Amino acid sequence: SERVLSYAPAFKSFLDTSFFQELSRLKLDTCQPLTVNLDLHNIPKSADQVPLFLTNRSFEKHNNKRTNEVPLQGSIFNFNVLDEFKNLDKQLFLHQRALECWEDGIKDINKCVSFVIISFADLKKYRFYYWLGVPCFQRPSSTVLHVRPEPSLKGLFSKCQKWFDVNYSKWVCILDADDEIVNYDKCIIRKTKVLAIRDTSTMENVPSALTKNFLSVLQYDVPDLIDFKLLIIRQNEGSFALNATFASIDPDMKVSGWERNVQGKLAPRVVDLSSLLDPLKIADQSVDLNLKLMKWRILPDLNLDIIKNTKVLLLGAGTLGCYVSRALIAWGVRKITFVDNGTVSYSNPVRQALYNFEDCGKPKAELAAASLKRIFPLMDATGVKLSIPMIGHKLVNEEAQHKDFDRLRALIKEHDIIFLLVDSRESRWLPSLLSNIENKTVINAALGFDSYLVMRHGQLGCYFCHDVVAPTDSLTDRTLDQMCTVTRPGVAMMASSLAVELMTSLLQTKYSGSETTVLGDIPHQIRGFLHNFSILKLETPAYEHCPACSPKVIEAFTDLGWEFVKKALEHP
Amino acid sequence: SERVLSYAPAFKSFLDTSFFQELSRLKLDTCQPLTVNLDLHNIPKSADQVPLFLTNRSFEKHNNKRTNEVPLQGSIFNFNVLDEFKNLDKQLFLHQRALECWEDGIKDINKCVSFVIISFADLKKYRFYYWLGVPCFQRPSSTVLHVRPEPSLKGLFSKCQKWFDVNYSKWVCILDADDEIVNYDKCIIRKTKVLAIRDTSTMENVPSALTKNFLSVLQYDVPDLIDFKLLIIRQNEGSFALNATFASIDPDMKVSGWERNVQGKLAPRVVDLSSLLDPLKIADQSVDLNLKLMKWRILPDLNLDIIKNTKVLLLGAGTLGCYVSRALIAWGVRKITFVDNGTVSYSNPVRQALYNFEDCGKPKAELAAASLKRIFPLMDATGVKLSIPMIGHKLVNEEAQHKDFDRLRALIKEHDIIFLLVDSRESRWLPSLLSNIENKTVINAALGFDSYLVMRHGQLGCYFCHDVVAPTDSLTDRTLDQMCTVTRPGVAMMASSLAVELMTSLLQTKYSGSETTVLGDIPHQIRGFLHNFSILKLETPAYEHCPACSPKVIEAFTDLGWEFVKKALEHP
Ligand SMILES: [Zn+2]
Ligand SMILES: [Zn+2]
Ligand SMILES: [Zn+2]
Ligand SMILES: [Zn+2]
Repeated sequence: SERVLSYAPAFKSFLDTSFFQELSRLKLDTCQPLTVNLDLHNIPKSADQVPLFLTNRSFEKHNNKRTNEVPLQGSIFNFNVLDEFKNLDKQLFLHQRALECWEDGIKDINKCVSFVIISFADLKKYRFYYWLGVPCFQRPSSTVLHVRPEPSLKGLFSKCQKWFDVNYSKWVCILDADDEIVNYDKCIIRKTKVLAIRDTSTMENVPSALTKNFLSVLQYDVPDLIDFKLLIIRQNEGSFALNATFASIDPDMKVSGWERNVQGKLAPRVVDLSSLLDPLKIADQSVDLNLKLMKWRILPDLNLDIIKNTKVLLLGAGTLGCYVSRALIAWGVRKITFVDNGTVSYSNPVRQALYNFEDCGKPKAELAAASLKRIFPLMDATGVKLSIPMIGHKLVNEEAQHKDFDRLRALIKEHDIIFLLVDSRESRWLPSLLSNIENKTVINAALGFDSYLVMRHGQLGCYFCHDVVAPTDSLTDRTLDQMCTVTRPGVAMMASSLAVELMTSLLQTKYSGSETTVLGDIPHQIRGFLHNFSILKLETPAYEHCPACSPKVIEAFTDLGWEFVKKALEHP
Repeated sequence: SERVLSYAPAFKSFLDTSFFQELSRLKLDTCQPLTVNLDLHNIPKSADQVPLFLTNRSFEKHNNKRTNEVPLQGSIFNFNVLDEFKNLDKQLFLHQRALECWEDGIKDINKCVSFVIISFADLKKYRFYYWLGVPCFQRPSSTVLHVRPEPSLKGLFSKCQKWFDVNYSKWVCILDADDEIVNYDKCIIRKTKVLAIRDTSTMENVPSALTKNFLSVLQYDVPDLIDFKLLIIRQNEGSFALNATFASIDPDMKVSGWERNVQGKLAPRVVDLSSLLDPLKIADQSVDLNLKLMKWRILPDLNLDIIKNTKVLLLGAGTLGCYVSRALIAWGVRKITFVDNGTVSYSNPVRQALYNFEDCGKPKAELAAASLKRIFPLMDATGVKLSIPMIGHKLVNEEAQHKDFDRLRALIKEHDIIFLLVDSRESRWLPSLLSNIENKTVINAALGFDSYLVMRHGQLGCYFCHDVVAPTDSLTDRTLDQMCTVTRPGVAMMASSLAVELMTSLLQTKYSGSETTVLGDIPHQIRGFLHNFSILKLETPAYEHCPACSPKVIEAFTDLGWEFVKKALEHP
């Protein structure tokens, strides 16, 4: 019938986000008093111990217990150096606590219960390292306790239950000579022989480890008392009566109490609250949902990931470059590389939607990238100050220009879609070929005072296959891609959006037996005119003698390379 | 034949922009030594005196005269308080200088010549106040000088001309007993009786006022010499010989020398160099030229002033509001007022092209205006946090909402074009009527996942005359102006540009007997579809029973006002 009384952890930590917020608020503005209000009635049939709830107020003085709650004093030790936290004598620490409890207990048996929390806060990463500890001392370490059940005394139990509900600051109670529940008193128990403990465990026939504390104080007070009655009082039906006797096996005080982590080991717990408190992360969240939500309610078949993971290289950080990067960004695109040789001029901000008056004279390409990062910090924006050599132009400083030719490839290579947003025909050649030799989709945007042209490179013709504008054409029409950057402002806005929206329809899977996708058509060329508010979709076939995508041309570059590129550039 | 020798100002100031730049560079990083190199050979037949050129180096130690140039020492007195400059004893100041020259002259007759500059610099306004002074002392003030011509001695003159070209630090020379040009020497002149002066004037028969200085030193040295020969040597052909005699009329020293200003009076000169050195002004300049230049080479008949002076009120500072304000700005528009009640949310920057991650949670409308001012400081951008009440909605807090109704009028009134850039049909009503009751052009922009609608209010129908979308319509089509703000990003960009470009074609004079202008058509409604990349221009007539522009409706508001507006809002 007999057995050795075994125990169960006294509490279970539940640290709320608010707790960690207060902890931070305090670290920016090394021991801290904490108070919690326990509720030994509200206990889930699923838990093993009274839950210890910690929030932004456990830090406060005035907490407001509810009828029947048990106030429990505690503290938190914060560490600034992560190494110090890690390198702390966990054992000596809990021992230094248990001692404090032992000192209070021998004075008032009802003050040897408490909890402690050691923690290191990584405010920048929003990580939080903590460890809850409940000082549980057993002295002497040799003195164990033999016990044997006693059939229930629902009467006695109900008595103690009420007493503990009322006497909210007491953990122990006993019977007087008239058998009435009263505060623990050494010379009384010494005769009445009954000890009732407010248990914080639900583990069948297994009391809270805090029982050890009280028995240690009991032994100290009544050295001779060796046989008594233990009552483990629980606020429900598990209260049980025990016939106790104090054994001994071989002053030494063993201490335990550290709480087991989520995984189940005796180590610190680490909580990463960045996805909740990082304004940057909360932001990124919404940018995502806008699209997720868009897809979900209107076009569930739309592929967002594809668009998001497309690495876009923009050749030209001017009017087009800014409006284009803008649209891409709202489509989810996270990798954008700006390539522009110029600097921000006085007349640029009002036209090129990425600059300010303050950043004039500064290197343009690198500023566009910085600009995107201000809109969305998570963007992987970059700026390269590189110049694309033009056709029919005497080569200058061939060495540095040769490098420029090499660097332009490394870029057209590490990227998926290539946006050609330059000024004149002359700067579209080198990049258009390289892109072809490297198998990369190319989308061209050209401006004209009145109109614009948007088109893609493959068979489908390219920009140099057939001429776009004829000579026997309108004055305000022949201005297309004619180094005409100043135009009716609306041109660039439209040209840009269509270029980006063409890239996304095009990035979607095509319906078998049709030239459309879930987002619509996928034209070869688009042409808009402002004077009459119109658009045209023309398609042109690869031309055999194109000075750019023609088989002979590709061959040339393939066999000779720079030597050919060079000659091709100077040839007038 | 005789006469009293009259004089002419010794110099003429020419302060170069560089001079004022150095002056500033020094004020940010109270007397200052200046050195100038005169050129008595290079003298325009149009000027009266040797020009005194001051530049960023007159401040320097090592200036480098050219052969024949005459180095002239001088100084500048800078004042920080404009009042002190104004309240300076101009007279006592020049007198305190003349004295310094007199002290040097009695030691070396060739050191009594110099210039001075008093100045107050207004660095923030780029204004510069200065006054050049050439100390010219006449002592005694009573002793004038009677003179009579002597026919030329081209021989003697050439002699002195050469001597002064060589002896660049001397202003005076004389003849020795062997009649050879030598440095002035009291006991020698006292016998030779000839004084040759390096003149800085071109005024026929009228020497530089500096002549007075030398004669004052001459009188001091040779009190008895009363009859001598004066030679005014000029580096050209005006050199003349004079028979001189020292008269007297009633130690007193009169001082003169201050230079006459541009207008012709004896006061300070003020130069405003802002249109040159104000980066803000230099900027505004170019923003202007881009358009000026655009017009000039491509469309000389385009009216820019009209567009520039149009006061635009944008109702809604969201996706549309930002892209719209952007386009207007590139067209020259300087008055833009944003009206939006919301604040910048996390998911806004990547979509609404005027905000940043940093300005989230901040009042949206006021931030849009601040945003424009960063692009172009001269913009007259403003933000009003006002909410437009919606149709079919229980009135809430009627007082504050009544004010909102009044304030919305004061705005629709002080502005010329009204851009209605809201979310749903419900918020287009109140502003659409008020705009009609106040005779203001209204341009509507509505978004739909796939499409958009842009149109203007007059007869021509309005937004509420006939419905835009039908029920028996496409799913992705019925989303138009349906509180659908998240859409394919390209929609807003296009919708916006077309709205702004429609406003400008529309702001131009119409060709008699046609519905076009120099910029093209002027549609009533424009409609774009992204899935197929198309546009449509439809026109609709004012509908007799429109709940907004119908005669009965206008009447109602006209006679009853708020009472009617209120009932109209709640009516479901
Ligand atoms: Zn006692
Ligand atoms: Zn081709
Ligand atoms: Zn002498
Ligand atoms: Zn109507």
